[PDB]
Amino acid sequence: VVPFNGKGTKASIKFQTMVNWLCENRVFTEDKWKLVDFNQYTLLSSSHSGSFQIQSALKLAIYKATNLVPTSTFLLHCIKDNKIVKLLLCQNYDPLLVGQHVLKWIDKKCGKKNTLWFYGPPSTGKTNLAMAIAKSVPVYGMVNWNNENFPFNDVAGKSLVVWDEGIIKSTIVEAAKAILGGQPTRVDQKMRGVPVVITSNGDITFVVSGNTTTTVHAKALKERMVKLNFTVRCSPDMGLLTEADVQQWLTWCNAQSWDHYENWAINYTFDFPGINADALHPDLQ
Amino acid sequence: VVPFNGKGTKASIKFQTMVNWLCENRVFTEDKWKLVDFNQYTLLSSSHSGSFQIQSALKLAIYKATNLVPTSTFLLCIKDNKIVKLLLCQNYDPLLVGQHVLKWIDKKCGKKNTLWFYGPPSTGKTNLAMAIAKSVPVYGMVNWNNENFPFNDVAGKSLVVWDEGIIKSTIVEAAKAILGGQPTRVDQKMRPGVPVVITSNGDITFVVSGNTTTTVHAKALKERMVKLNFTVRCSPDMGLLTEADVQQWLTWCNAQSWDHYENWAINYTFDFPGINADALHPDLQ
Amino acid sequence: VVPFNGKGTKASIKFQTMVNWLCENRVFTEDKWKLVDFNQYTLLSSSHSGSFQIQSALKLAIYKATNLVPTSTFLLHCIKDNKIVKLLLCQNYDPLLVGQHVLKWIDKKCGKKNTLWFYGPPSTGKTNLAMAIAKSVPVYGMVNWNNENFPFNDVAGKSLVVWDEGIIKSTIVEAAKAILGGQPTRVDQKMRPGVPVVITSNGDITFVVSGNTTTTVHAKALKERMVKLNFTVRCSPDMGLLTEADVQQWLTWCNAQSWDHYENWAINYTFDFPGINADALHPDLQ
Amino acid sequence: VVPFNGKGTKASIKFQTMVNWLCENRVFTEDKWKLVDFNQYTLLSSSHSGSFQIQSALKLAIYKATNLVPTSTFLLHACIKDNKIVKLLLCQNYDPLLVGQHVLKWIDKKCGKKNTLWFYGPPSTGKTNLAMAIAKSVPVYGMVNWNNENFPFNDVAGKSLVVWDEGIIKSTIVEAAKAILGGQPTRVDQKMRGVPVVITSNGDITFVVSGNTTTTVHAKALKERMVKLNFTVRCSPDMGLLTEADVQQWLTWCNAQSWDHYENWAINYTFDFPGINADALHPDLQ
Ligand SMILES: Nc1ncnc2c1ncn2[C@@H]1O[C@H](COP(=O)(O)OP(=O)(O)NP(=O)(O)O)[C@@H](O)[C@H]1O
Ligand SMILES: Nc1ncnc2c1ncn2[C@@H]1O[C@H](COP(=O)(O)OP(=O)(O)NP(=O)(O)O)[C@@H](O)[C@H]1O
Ligand SMILES: Nc1ncnc2c1ncn2[C@@H]1O[C@H](COP(=O)(O)OP(=O)(O)NP(=O)(O)O)[C@@H](O)[C@H]1O
Ligand SMILES: Nc1ncnc2c1ncn2[C@@H]1O[C@H](COP(=O)(O)OP(=O)(O)NP(=O)(O)O)[C@@H](O)[C@H]1O
Ligand SMILES: [Mg+2]
Ligand SMILES: [Mg+2]
Ligand SMILES: [Mg+2]
Ligand SMILES: [Mg+2]
Repeated sequence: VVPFNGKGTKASIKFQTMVNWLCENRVFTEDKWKLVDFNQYTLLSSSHSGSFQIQSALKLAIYKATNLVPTSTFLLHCIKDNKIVKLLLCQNYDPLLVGQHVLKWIDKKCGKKNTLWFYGPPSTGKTNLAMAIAKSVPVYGMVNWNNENFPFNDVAGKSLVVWDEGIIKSTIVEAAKAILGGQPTRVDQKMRGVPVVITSNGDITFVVSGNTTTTVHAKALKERMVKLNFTVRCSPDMGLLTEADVQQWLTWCNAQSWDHYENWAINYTFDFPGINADALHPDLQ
Repeated sequence: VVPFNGKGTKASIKFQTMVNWLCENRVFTEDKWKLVDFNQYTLLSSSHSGSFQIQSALKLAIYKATNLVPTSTFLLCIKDNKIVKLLLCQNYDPLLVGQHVLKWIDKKCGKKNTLWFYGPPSTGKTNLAMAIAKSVPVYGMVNWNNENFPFNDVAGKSLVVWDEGIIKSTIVEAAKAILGGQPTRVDQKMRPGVPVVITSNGDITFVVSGNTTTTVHAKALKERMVKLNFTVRCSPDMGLLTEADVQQWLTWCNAQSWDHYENWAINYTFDFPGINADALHPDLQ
Repeated sequence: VVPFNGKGTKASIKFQTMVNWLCENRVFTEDKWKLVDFNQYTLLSSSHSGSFQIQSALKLAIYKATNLVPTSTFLLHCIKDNKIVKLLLCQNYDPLLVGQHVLKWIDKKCGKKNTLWFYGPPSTGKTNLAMAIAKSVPVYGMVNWNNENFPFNDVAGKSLVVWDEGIIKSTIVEAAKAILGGQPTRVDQKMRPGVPVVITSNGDITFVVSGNTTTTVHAKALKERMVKLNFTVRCSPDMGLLTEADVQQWLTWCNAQSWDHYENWAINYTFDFPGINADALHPDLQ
Repeated sequence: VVPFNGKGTKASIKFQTMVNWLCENRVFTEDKWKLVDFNQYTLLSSSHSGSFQIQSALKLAIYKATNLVPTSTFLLHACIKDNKIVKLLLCQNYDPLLVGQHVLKWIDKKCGKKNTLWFYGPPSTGKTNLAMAIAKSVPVYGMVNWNNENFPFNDVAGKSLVVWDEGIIKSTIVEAAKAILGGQPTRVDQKMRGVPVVITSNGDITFVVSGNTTTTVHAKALKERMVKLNFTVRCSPDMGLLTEADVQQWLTWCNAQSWDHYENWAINYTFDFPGINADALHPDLQ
């Protein structure tokens, strides 16, 4: 398609540069804007013709970082010193293979399997890892914040959705399968998928119907999930994980060979394969 | 009727050019505009008087492509084509089917405004429906609309799709109007017929009423439908039929002789006739 | 368990004989009592005490014919000339095998497959055969009488449930599966065996209505509970109404013959009803 | 079917006698009993054990005169030109004998689907007078005008005749009206277990009302269930009111004559009723 012949004035052009400035600094909310740059926020809000541009610039900045720029481009900025690499080795999982899946999963390239699942006993790093990734994406939603009756609202404009320590009820089991499967919502189709990560101590394939466990949806939920078993406690020295840990870890994994990935990626298994001593990278051996 | 004499200004002329640009590139929604041309969208939304033009232009662009211009103009080796293989495998004359679609999509079949695809599952019923539905300017689906109010938002569409449809007694009287091409009562007082395609694994002539099927409406529905039997299963690798195949197929059907179709057009039959080995046009014999 | 040692008076014994009389003559409703025995109905309703026995005797009479007696006994009592035998031959189904399956199905001995499904084009004897079976059992009720949003009320206390020209919606699809599979309703568990179901339809009922669409998520589950018969061959318009004498004669004849093939199939029930084997047909039907 | 051999006491026998007395003297309502026999009515209500017998007697009396005894017997009584009914039918160019032989079949539900009589024409032609005359003769009769507007067909069972004076059919009730006009029992009666109908009108009732608009979609289906008589010639102003004595005399006379003229018309039940043949009219009416 040929771009339109229209030419913008200096006021319109300066607005365009402001939209580009917002994306380049990851400023996607009004509260974030005030902290990052209060002088420009004060100047813009001086008039009704300027306070309008505050709303419009944020709606366009969100769209640019969500539907035009792939999310992985935000994640790409001694490997053994990185806390995430140590954590995945403590859980007996290959740090390279997990990292390569995250790049594919956050880009919605996995097809139906749009859902991750960190499963294990309490205090094993499940919430920390999930929140660390969520901090490194432009905008992320959360089921816990939403209404208890409509947990799957406000999914548009989110590059990621975090469902921490959640359980699937029968009243929302049908809406869950749509979101977990990456299928766009019926409302989205009429008015026109987001990666989902779940942490849990119990098996979420058991749907809560009334006061009774049900296993009707066991197969449907497994076709959409990839499960990681976090069954080993982490030393308290781990503390809180930073965004730079994710960026360093994912940048290294992207530059390595992908050959091991598509071999497993041909047959998407519900459970993530464990460590094999043959396929370990020499840097981690 | 002579057009109004008064000429416009530079600002209004540029808006008119933008409207003609939207129709050319088949941009009828804001999301389609952002994906195609984010630059012009950003500049327009720099002011209140600019974001007004975005809403005003799209409403005129949709109206131009639906009411002022015939839909067939947006629709426009022969054996190699996937669709003609699909039609021949079902033992239906490809020239007759293509010549019917052009007259049907233009709302010129009188009372028989509705096509119907019937047959066993996985025989390409929905695949062909989407191919035609994706080529028209704007298409709507009964699935998207509200469960108890399925025929809202039917104006402004070039085609309405009813996939896996079943006619309930609560909407059977509303369905008969839209199936026959009769304009809706609200459309009358705020002032016009849209083609409908139905794909179903079952005989939709059977109307559901409670926990029981009734045939009192069978004769009336047969007056408005045209039926195609997709009985033979197709190749497992048929693939997604695209806009290019529809444009190729209908263009060839338009070029050939129309005398054969007008014999059938004199009296419309509920069942669509099959191929005659000698009446088949020499490009396909 | 030993019955209680107590004995009744003259009045209590006469009431017991009245309850037995209702079962023999199949009087399970007041309207049936009025048609048959108006004299005894007039004598009983002459007082408030007597009118109580009318309501109470029907409760025990219906219960005896539904729980204390197998339903096959009320079905039992030239075979080629039987109209049902003619109907099953036109549709290419073995009369001996159909009858032998009905007897076990009407007695809830088929396990999961508690449902019979008749399918075919219109005017093929689907309702006729179903109605004849339905009117031969002591008490029958149809889904077509119940409320639209509560199709399965009054199911308990019946010998058969008929669902004529029926279709399954996603709102009741969960309630339907329990009854079709013979699983007792939740309310029955906390207030205390299912009821055999026969369904006739011109379309495929495995498809489940949801909104204005069709779905097959319940297609596999429903097939585990139903046995399907294909009523495709057009019948002669002068076949007429199938009667109880046709049903009783047909089932009694099937009960008399050997079951040898039936145990072979009954090892693993299939969804579709198997067709006729020309060599396995009984010589009395040849 | 052998009746139960239980024999009641003296008190129960007397109640049975009182049931036979109510049916004999056409006493079917509480008020009618007070007019006909106040001495017995006072005696029964002297105690609670007695005032219960009153309700049970009326329930059985209405049933015996509606569901067990044919209605035609009560229309019959236990110069023909002297009857004012024949005068009315002659003016409308209708053979008086053929009309009477039809009523004996229409009131007994024997006319198949064509269950409802329709009287049509300009005002003051005796449509209501004739219809109310037959209505007053049957044991128990109900009217649609008495029932509430939203549910016109409550309390239909237990009635020997339903009258619909100057009626109009709305689309909200057209589906329910089709069953009662066609003689089909309603859904309620089927689960808890045919009434002749007469309609008079100044206009075409087949024009079903729908909103502020008149539609003809149901006209063909309604015509399948009605018989029409066109009352056009205005009667003499001194017509008076038709009585049950005239209905009993006219209908009894029509029973005695031959039926071959009517039995031939029953071969094809047309919508309109045939007119007078100048030479086929019975000699007594000449
Ligand atoms: N805010 C924090 N500050 C310091 N250390 C933290 C913090 N959050 C988590 N940790 C450390 O991270 C490790 C596990 O934490 P966490 O991710 O919360 O496990 P968890 O599985 O989510 N607990 P649970 O929610 O019950 O499943 C421990 O070593 C904690 O000390
Ligand atoms: N997205 C797709 N990509 C490739 N092939 C497809 C796709 N969708 C359908 N097909 C093929 O199209 C053929 C028929 O599919 P489909 O159009 O879905 O039939 P269908 O009638 O819609 N099934 P049903 O809805 O149950 O009646 C098969 O050979 C499929 O493999
Ligand atoms: N009451 C009846 N009187 C006369 N013939 C009857 C009657 N009931 C059924 N038949 C005949 O029985 C045959 C099949 O009728 P029926 O059993 O009603 O098929 P059907 O499946 O119920 N029709 P449909 O509901 O459209 O599928 C036809 O030849 C009918 O004429
Ligand atoms: N109770 C009565 N006493 C005397 N004359 C009566 C009585 N009822 C009706 N008539 C007469 O009977 C004739 C016919 O009137 P009627 O039977 O009421 O027709 P109608 O159908 O009621 N008029 P309409 O309802 O407008 O079509 C008239 O001459 C009336 O005066
Ligand atoms: Mg946690
Ligand atoms: Mg499909
Ligand atoms: Mg039927
Ligand atoms: Mg009047």
